Parts: sequence; C-alpha cells; structure tokens
Amino acid sequence: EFGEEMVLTDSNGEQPLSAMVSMVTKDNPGVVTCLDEARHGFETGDFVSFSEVQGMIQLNGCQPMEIKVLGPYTFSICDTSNFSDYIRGGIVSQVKVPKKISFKSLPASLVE
Repeated sequence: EFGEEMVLTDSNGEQPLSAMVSMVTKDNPGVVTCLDEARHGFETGDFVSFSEVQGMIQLNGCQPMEIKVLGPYTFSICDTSNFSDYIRGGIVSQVKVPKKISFKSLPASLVE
C-alpha cells in the first residue's frame, strides 16, 4: 500500500517473475499448481508475492513468503489455510528480498 509507489527501484533490471496461478490448495504446507506457461522462475526457498488471487485474497494482501517447488508447476508455501479459500485467478511472482550490492549464487548461468 503506497509503499509500492514509495519504494526504491532497487530491482535493478530484474523485474519480479510473474506466473499464472492455476489452483491453490487450502492446506499446510500449502500447495498450488501453476499454468504450464506459468514459468514462475521461483526457486525452492525463494520468496514470492501474489496478486489478482480470488478468494485467497490473503495472498494478495500478504507479504512475500518462502516457497518450495514440489514440481515444475507445483509449489508449496506456508499455509494456505492461513490465507483463505481459493476461488480463481491469481498471479504469483517471485520476490527475492532486496540485497545489498553483492554476489549471490545466481540461477543457472545463461548460455549464449
């Protein structure tokens, strides 16, 4: 809230990777399924945030959380029961919490 506007563009070139949410399962650990195109780019132990989630609005209104990828399109999170009931929609995006200018083990290096 407003912080989105009042926040540093610290995300340098890196924009959050966003994915289409297929379904979210009200369970703990919570498990959700993403669209085949929903190439999330999320990493196990990575942090993500949600948007446009229906029913499970808690995610929309929740800070980013740690996630664990069960499969390529299936990931698991804290407790969906601590969110709400999933209706439809839902956009999920990874948020690698802001870092000080530093060298972190980058994701599989790009080949060109």
